[PDB]
Amino acid sequence: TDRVSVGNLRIARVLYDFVNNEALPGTDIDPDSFWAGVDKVVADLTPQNQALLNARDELQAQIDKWHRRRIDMDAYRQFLTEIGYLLPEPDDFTITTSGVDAEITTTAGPQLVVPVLNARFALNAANARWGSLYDALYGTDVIPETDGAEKGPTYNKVRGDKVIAYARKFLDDSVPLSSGSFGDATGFTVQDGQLVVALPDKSTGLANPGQFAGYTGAAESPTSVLLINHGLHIEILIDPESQVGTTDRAGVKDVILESAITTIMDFEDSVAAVDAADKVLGYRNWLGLNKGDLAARVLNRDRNYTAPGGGQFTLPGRSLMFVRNVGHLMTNDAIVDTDGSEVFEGIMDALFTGLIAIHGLKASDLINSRTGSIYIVKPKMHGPAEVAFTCELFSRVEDVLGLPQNTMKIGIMDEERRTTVNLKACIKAAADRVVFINTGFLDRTGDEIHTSMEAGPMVRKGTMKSQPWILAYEDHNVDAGLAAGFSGRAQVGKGMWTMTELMADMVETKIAQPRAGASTAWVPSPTAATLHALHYHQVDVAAVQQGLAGKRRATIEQLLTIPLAKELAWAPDEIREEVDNNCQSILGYVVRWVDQGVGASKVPDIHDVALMEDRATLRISSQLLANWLRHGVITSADVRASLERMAPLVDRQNAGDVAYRPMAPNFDDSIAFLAAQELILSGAQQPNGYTEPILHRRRREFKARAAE
Ligand SMILES: Cc1ccc(F)c(C(=O)CC(=O)C(=O)O)c1Cl
Ligand SMILES: [Mg+2]
Ligand SMILES: [Mg+2]
Ligand SMILES: [Mg+2]
Repeated sequence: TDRVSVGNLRIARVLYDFVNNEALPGTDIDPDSFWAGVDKVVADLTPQNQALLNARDELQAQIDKWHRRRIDMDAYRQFLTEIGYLLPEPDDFTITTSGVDAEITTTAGPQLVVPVLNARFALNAANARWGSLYDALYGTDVIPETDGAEKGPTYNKVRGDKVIAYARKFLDDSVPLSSGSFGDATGFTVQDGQLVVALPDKSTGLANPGQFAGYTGAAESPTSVLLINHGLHIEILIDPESQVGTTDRAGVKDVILESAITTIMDFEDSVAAVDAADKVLGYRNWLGLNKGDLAARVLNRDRNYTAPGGGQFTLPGRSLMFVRNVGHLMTNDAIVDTDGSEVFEGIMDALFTGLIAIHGLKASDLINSRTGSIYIVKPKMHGPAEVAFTCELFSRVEDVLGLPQNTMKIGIMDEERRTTVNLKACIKAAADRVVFINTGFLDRTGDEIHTSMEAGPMVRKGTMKSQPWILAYEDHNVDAGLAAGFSGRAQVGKGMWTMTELMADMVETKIAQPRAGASTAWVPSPTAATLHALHYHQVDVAAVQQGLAGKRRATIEQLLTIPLAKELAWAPDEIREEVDNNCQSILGYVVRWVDQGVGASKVPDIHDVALMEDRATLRISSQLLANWLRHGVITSADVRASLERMAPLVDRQNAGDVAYRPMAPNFDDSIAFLAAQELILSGAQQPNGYTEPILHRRRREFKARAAE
């Protein structure tokens, strides 16, 4: 084999080399010490990791059995308490996490999430700290393409005028003038450290002069004006000779928004990595990001400004980077033990993404965390014992890397039921590591379906978004964060907007999240980060949070309200739509996962809306159908017929891609098609409804076949 023996471990050579040749150089960690550390940490922690998965299994078994005889909430709740699922609430406390950067403790704004395996996308995400508001308005449906204002091959001035007026209005609302409207500005100057805006008849300053943050060029004719509102920067670019500037009353070329404040470079649900070669591609991108030399094009430099009073200063040109490790479940043959057993991938991720993140603590030839923290999102944890395990894992990794204890900070996904109901105790277990909690509502829906699989038929996938359990889950998450002192200390975050082309709807709708006191929320693209930033200028999240302090808005009974469908909820046409819709989203995602190793794709649904799909959306679609099949809402022939009906549609959607292999008409010769079918027909048997076991197995099967 092409493997390296270190103690009880046999490491894939490609990984061994990457680490020694790329990762370690620059850290002052002795490769021998490092690799002995890995060996020791894997040996020491594997048994507990396994004991934690066995616990999940024991609890799920008891819940399945409970439902199988034959809904009284008192009885159910007492049952969960007995089996140790629902634990006592601990006493009130405040988190003590220290050494966290401002982007996290203080600044409320969008949080962008991107697959680390795609270098181009990850570079765009890192650079998304700043984004053009004009581009985001012009290029999306936020400005409707009504008669006259449609996008063409060239610049539509009528449309550009609409974009300009939208932004003027945004300016009036965020940084108001003492008198008049930005809409009437004829120019800008800096006089005695204050911003002066020329109107046709008079001149005026800002209603709040402190919102003036700096400028570029000469004070007497600046090339830009930097402002600030709710801790977020806005930069007005001034160039009267530019395409847009020429048409503007004040020569304004663009409005730039501080957009993606933080970014999550994702190793988990948005990527497909099933072996060492895949993991190294990812690790190598994460490395390039932390050393600042990743190029595919390049990472942006910081931005230079002149303070209003006079001095020179700099603002970060890049988003503060988190890394999302995989969770406690999967193994990966990147490392196997002497018996040939695969090593836990979560343990590996901590060691390797942690090692790599050390580079982001030093200057590149610039520094991710100026305060000396490494920020790791840990997904899919079930309850506070699993949180304590991750804390212990990070502690041992810190020892191996020779980092101070508590350098490795954790972002907690609240996306499993047993975490939701024990949320306070989960935060407590990580009281000195936590830098965010976040409602991963898609995985959480998946877990909701799977946990109560045996209870009865669930409501339709779309209906889930408005069910009592989920509304209480969202409020409870904010309540718990605030009560543990998150305000000024840690992010309270909410979930992803998946409809990538429906920006007008996002701008209208997603404002609900900061209005709920979330200091951040997930977006799938730089464009959507710039647009979601608008919401943070409209809502003073700090003030919302202080207004919510000490409120308890969700009860345990609400949280435990199982989304069962009522008697006779659906007509045959409604059931057919749901099945077609779920099969098409599943097929669309899985075919690119299994055949091309693409972990995140835009897949248009049955209504032709483009959805950004990843494993969590897959978990829902597959679990929901598995539930309907388990309870006789639909037959196995309904499932089959639907898969066979949507497959050619999916083939058509991919008809370009040179690397695409049609699934139709020889379905059963397609490894991707069979993966899709297995996800549904075996869904009920997957641990907590997880999709990884099947995706990994089939993706590996496909690679192996391609090599013959
Ligand atoms: C890029 C992307 C697209 C869709 C998603 F659902 C996600 C999440 O990964 C969601 C999530 O954790 C949760 O809701 O469970 C991503 Cl990143
Ligand atoms: Mg998730
Ligand atoms: Mg305000
Ligand atoms: Mg089971």
